[PDB]
Amino acid sequence: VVIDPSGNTYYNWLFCITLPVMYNWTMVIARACFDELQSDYLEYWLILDYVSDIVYLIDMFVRTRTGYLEQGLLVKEELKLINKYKSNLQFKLDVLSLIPTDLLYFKLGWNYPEIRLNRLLRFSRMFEFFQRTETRTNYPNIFRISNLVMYIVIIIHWNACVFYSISKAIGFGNDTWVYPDINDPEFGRLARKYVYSLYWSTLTLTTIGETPPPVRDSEYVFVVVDFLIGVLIFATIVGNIGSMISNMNAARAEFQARIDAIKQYMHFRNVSKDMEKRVIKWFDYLWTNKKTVDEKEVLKYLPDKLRAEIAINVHLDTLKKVRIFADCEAGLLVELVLKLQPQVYSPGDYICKKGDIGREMYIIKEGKLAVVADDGVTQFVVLSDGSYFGEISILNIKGSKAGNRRTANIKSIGYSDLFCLSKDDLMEALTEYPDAKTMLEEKGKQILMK
Amino acid sequence: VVIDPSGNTYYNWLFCITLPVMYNWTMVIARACFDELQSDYLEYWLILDYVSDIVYLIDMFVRTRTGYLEQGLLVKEELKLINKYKSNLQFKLDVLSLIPTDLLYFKLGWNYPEIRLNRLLRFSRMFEFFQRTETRTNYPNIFRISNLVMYIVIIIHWNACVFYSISKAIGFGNDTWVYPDINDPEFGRLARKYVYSLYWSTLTLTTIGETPPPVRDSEYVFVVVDFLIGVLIFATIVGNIGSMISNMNAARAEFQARIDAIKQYMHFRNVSKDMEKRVIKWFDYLWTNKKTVDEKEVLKYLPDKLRAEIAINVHLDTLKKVRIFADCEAGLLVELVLKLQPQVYSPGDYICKKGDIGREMYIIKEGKLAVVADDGVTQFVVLSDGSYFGEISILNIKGSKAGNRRTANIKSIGYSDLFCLSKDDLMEALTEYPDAKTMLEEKGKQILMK
Amino acid sequence: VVIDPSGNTYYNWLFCITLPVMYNWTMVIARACFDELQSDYLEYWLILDYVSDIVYLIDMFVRTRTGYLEQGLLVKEELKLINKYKSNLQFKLDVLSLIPTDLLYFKLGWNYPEIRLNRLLRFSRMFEFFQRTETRTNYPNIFRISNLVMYIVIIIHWNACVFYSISKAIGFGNDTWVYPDINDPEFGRLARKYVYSLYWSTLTLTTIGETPPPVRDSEYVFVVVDFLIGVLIFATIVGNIGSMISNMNAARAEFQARIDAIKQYMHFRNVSKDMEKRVIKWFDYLWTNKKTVDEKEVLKYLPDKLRAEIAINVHLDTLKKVRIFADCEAGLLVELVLKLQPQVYSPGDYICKKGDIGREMYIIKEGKLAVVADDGVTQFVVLSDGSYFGEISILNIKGSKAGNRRTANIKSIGYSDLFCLSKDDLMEALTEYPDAKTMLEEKGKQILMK
Amino acid sequence: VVIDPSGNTYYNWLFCITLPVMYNWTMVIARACFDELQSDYLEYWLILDYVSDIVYLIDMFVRTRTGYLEQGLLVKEELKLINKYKSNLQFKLDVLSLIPTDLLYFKLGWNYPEIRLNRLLRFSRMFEFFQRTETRTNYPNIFRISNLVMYIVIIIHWNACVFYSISKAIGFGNDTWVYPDINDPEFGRLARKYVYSLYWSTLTLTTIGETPPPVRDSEYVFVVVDFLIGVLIFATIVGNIGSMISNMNAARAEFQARIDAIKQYMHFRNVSKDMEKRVIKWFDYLWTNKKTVDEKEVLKYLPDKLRAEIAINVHLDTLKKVRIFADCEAGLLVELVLKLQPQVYSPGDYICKKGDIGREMYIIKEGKLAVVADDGVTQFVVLSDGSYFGEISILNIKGSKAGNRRTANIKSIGYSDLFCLSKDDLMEALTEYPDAKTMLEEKGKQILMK
Ligand SMILES: CC(C)CCC[C@@H](C)[C@H]1CC[C@H]2[C@@H]3CC=C4C[C@@H](O)CC[C@]4(C)[C@H]3CC[C@]12C
Ligand SMILES: [K+]
Ligand SMILES: [K+]
Ligand SMILES: [K+]
Repeated sequence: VVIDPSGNTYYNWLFCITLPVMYNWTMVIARACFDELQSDYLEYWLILDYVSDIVYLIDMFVRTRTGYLEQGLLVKEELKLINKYKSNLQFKLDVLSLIPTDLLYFKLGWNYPEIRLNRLLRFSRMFEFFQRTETRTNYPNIFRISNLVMYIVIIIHWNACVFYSISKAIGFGNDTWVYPDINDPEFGRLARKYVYSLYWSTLTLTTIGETPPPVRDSEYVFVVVDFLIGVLIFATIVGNIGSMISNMNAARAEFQARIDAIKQYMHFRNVSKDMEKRVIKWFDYLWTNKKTVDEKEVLKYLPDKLRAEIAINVHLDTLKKVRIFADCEAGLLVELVLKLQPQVYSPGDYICKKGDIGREMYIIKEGKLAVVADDGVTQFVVLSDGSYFGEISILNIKGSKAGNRRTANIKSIGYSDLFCLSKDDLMEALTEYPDAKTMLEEKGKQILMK
Repeated sequence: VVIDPSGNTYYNWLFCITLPVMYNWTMVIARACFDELQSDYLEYWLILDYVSDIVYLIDMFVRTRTGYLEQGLLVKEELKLINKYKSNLQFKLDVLSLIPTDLLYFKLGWNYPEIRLNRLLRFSRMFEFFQRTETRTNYPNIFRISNLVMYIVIIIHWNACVFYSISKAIGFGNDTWVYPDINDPEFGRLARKYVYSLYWSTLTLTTIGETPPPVRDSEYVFVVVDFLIGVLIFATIVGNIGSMISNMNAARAEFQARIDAIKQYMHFRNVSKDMEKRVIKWFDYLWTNKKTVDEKEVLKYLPDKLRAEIAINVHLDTLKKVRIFADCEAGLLVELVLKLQPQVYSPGDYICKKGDIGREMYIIKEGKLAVVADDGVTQFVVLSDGSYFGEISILNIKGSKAGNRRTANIKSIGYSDLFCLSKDDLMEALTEYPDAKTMLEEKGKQILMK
Repeated sequence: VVIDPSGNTYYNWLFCITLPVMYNWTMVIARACFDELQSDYLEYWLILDYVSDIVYLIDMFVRTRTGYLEQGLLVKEELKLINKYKSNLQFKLDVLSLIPTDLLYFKLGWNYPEIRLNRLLRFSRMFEFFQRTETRTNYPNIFRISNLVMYIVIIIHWNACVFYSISKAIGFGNDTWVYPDINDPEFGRLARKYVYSLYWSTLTLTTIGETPPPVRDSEYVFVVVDFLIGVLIFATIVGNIGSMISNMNAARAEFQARIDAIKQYMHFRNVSKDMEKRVIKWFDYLWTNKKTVDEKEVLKYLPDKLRAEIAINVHLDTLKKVRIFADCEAGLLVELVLKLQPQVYSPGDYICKKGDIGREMYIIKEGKLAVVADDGVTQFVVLSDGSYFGEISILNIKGSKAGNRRTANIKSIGYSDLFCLSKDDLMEALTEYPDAKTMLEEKGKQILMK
Repeated sequence: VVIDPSGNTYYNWLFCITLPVMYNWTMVIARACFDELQSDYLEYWLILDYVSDIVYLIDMFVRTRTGYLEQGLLVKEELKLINKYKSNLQFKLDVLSLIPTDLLYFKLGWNYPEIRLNRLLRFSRMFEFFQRTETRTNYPNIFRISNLVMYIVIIIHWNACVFYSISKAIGFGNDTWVYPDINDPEFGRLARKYVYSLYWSTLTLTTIGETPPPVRDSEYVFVVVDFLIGVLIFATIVGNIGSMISNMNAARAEFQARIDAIKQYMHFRNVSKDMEKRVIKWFDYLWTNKKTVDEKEVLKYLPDKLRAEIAINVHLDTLKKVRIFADCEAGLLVELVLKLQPQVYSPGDYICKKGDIGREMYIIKEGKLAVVADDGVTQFVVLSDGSYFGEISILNIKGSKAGNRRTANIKSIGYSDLFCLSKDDLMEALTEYPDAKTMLEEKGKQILMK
């Protein structure tokens, strides 16, 4: 049995192992620096530390059971999985993180949880869980902000622990900069110790600076270094949030850039204000209805097989419904589906006029066309989605009375979204299906002579 | 009767409903936290709250009357509109926002406007009005900054209300951090209460921090959380403004990148300093005159129908004015208009020399050409906009005495902006208009034999 | 006589008129707010104000003499220039800025230079000078930073003047927030007044906040508004500098993105480490020698005429030096120059091997090729820049003994930078020059039969 | 002997010369401003200054020995190298930086190391070492952050030195703003002097501002200027880090933009949820396995020679293994290798079905294909990497019984990564190898008639 590293079980385990990694990264330093926190809840700390070590062991076992992909297949041989694990640097990191340093609790004493700092070497699982969540969630930016806030709170917490440890080393209350005397009823309280240390660290790492100024040299050095770290942290927060904001409205920026370029062209080329407003309305329609992306330039990112599967799933039924293509083989229908070109029209747009060159066949997807008269108001027929026209105009039919010309005025009652099959496209598709070509042309001949 | 959600009436209603949504989002919390604000203007608050509730009801009715687009047409059947509304989550939000919680004024008392916090669930209308304004205004960046400032002021106001409520819960003046005693003549005044709370909130959310430091633990916790919120707010302000600044000068950045790439090529390829200055002057002209965008790569964003309409509206009159195309059918003229290629020239640029291969026909749009002699200074004719030349050089005329060669020196008197119709383009256009082809070639023959 | 708005005279005048616009924008408010500054140097202020008004008059005259571009030519008819000026909004702004408000000095007194605030309506000239400098200087980013600093200093100066005016209106020293008593020997000094106001404004607009806190309500309101303005100013500074930094290393970012994509391909496709290092060295060479931009994709931004002029100026001499093209007409040589394809090679790269298909002709630009033996170390000939080979392999010569195959091993002694003329390119170029084709092929025949 | 300016020796020397440049840039100002630092370690300062001057001399000699690239070859003539050095501005800068100003130690005294400020003119070597490291290291962003921190620490150090010099000029302790009296036991200590000056400079340049406010005017001016410098420094830090963060996740941003565009297309085109999940899984696979970049659009950045070398090194062995191409000449095999098109498939994807048009030949690279029956579960053969099929379907073999159709159902057992050689590609490749074409077709005939 092997875990697919792209499945849900692997992600759930990433969460499960991120829990003790976060617990260690937040609490080992907190118990190392705030001695009362370590010595007053030592029973809970023992339980939680050894549950975390058990979960680390289970993480190593899982990492022996996680199949990597070789020759496009998931490797599921225990020998190969264990070999790829042990050969990896992650195995060394996991072994180091699992090295029993709690045995120093007998020599050093119960006031040294620093020994469990090796548990921090499982950071890879936590970072991997975050990376996987970011590529998995429906809210990538909400999670991105949550992850940024988590990093910032952990850095501020670590810096608070460092401030309290520096105050302890210098001596609580020995000068006005360090944390005050812990023999005071108010500032000797563990909640106060941690919360004032966190307040100090937030003041310093967010470059507010409303803390008692340093007294001693080491304090000046540490406060300088910590102000610089805080400047870098603030710059990183701003950089991350600004990169996220850029990516959030990069689509709108690109769309508005296209709009502005076309406005510039139109105003420069003295396009009439009527057509200028028609173009502005068209782009408003595109943005409002989430059709700003070009179908061709969007499907180009897919592979040929997956793009063909998409095209089939979208077009094959309506293309079979066409009468000429009703009884042609499947490979030809796929070759034709791959050659449909989307043509979107506005309300009142004429798809065809009587006398236009008919070189293309149109299929209606999500639209309503009106066969109208020369006056352009009288609707003979209303062609809805799934319907089509011009299927004879794309056939080379020997002896055609009326050809190469549209005999109807096809108008868009609004936002028709047609899909077009040109004559050259049909010929290129038929170049490998000659019996299909002759059968199609004979069927069109039967249609005409009717 | 149905409202077009892309028209002016819908946008005006978005403003009308954004007014009470903003009123609620700003004033419900302010009256909940500053008790004197609620109890001293309770008559105005009742009037405004119930006008807001009436506008919320009208918003729900409007949302039953707002037509969505189906099959490219605006749905205007009351059954379908009401069904799409009630099925939407927005309907649930509107019902929750309209749930009468003012009835708690009888149980809780007049000092609990918190009950109207459900009115904040109409935020969707306000956000939609902002989104629509951004895509509608001539000043997207001015409105973007105004909207950012509005969000920031509302967040600072909410945080001021939270600070005052925390001071109230802890006790006004009980320590030096909370808002002072409200029994003081100066700090017991409602204007002072709100303005000092707003000052505190601005100091905290903008990471200035010149406030009295926390005394109690909860105050330390809240000040840490509020400093972190303020860091995130500042990072968001910077990210939004920097994204806006990037988008504002992204066109200039792209243009300067092209300029620098061409400068790099020229300096590397040892292009003569004369031509190097000619290229620099050309790009200065492009930028100064708002022609930096490539016409082809700009019109590629349009649909084929709208691009054809643009091309017609720009070129069809000058193309009809041509003598050979004077009496050819309209479909051919559109097919030709779609094949004109813009060619811009600099002052003194030769479009043609005597002996150059004449394979292209030129139409002058916004320019002045000079038919000059071999010396290149004597102007025979001055060809202005609308004029053309080379229309015979694009015809395959059987038995042509002088062909394939230009017989004139056509020079640009400056920034001519020609539109070119090549011979291959005319042939590809005529491939579907054979009688047009034979008539064009016979007309060119009559022109030559003249 | 008419000024070219793209020439040096117009830019020099932009500087000349920006001087009084900057003087007004900085000094009118300073004299309005700091009364001793206005009343102690009133003689210098009169001289400077009226020199500024004279320069504003000369600016209006210049703007009547500035030719706009119509039909690609510079309009230089005084009637048309004056009409385009007076019809413009800039003319209204200039008239308003020149409205004599100094006449109020008789009614209001010498302590009211606020009357000259209309002179600030010439801001367009200053902004235009900055916009022109940015597109003109060799140091766009240095000037960009200087312009940002100028804007920031002017905003801080204006805010300092506003702080001093608010202190004056409330009363100097009436509370601890306003500017102190100006009857003090130290704080009553004009240098102190301005420099402390500027210090206050810098503390507030840069969100440092180390100022005496507000006492009164209006002071709280103003300090809140000024902190928010300062947050927006800081965000704008960061946005501008970050946009500038992005544009500064966008070329390196794009290049490194290409490098990383190719590294990803190579590592994935298991490209041998030898070729992997060859590719890395090639990209290091490209970046180190400023050849990262693709010649084709760089020249595509030029117009056809200017791209042809570049190609001629780069290639025409070496292409004439070729023996087959020695006596062919100029249009054909230009058509061929436009078809040379750059081919860059690395040291030791073989351009041709004995037996390779010879379909292309090579011209050496900035390189050294070695005709070597089959062993590949013995150099028969060393082909330098300007030299060429393969000119027969691109000719269709009837009855060729040895054709379609390279008879030499051409090796690159390092970074050869060849330009290639394929056979298909020569045929496409000759399709319009048939006598050139027959003469070229007969010349190649004479070469072969020799 | 000449140093390659792109080799390891040149980079090592860049480090060696950056050491004394950094030493000068950090210590000359520190000794100039902190007089006890200069006068208490004067022996170490003499040793280090003259070691730095020796290294500057060696840098000038190295710069005479650094070969530039001319005609693609490394210039290694001492005359030309020395000429290009002395003609350069860098030679003038090096001479100025080496001008003996230590001779002023006899006139000015040992308390004036300012004389060595000319040594700062070697900044070019330091900046060049940084630029070279950035384009050389495996950790460009880590080094980028380190270099930013180095610049910031040097600016803060310089500003600390400036603050101490201003305090000295005004007088230590003369007011509450300057550095206090240096006759105090605590603040007269050199460690305290420097560390408090550095603390002051960090407070000021990071816009924290928790320093004693200015007393005198010059102090107000300097503090304003230094706050503005610090605002610019913070904006530059944020801009650099945000540009780095943008470039770090620009690949993920582009990939997610493609994903979102395809999601938009699919949801709009009503693609079935099955295929929608198939596309999402495909993109997850692409990102997880570092194959997000399109092979064609990635290799387009390479030159033709290097792209051909890559293609050969990747494909030539498997292409030779093909039976029809087993004994064809090498130029044809390279022409064919350059025409392989990557086709990646998903588990269960059918590469071919019985009856599909066989126009393409497939080679398996990193995959496993299964020849299956019409039911699609029974595997006849399992085709692994290196294997191929369809090599007859790409040959025009006179008199072929079964052609143009696939006779097998080829299925992907998962992530097959095939490389395709179409029939048109083979024909275009054979157009220059006619004997290869006839031999290939006769070999295919022998295969068929077998
Ligand atoms: C990094 C952040 C998010 C995690 C902070 C964890 C630690 C350091 C903090 C947060 C919760 C805090 C606890 C909150 C409440 C109490 C109860 C109090 O009567 C004694 C201390 C004690 C138990 C605190 C000790 C410090 C503490 C455990
Ligand atoms: K600050
Ligand atoms: K502060
Ligand atoms: K501050």
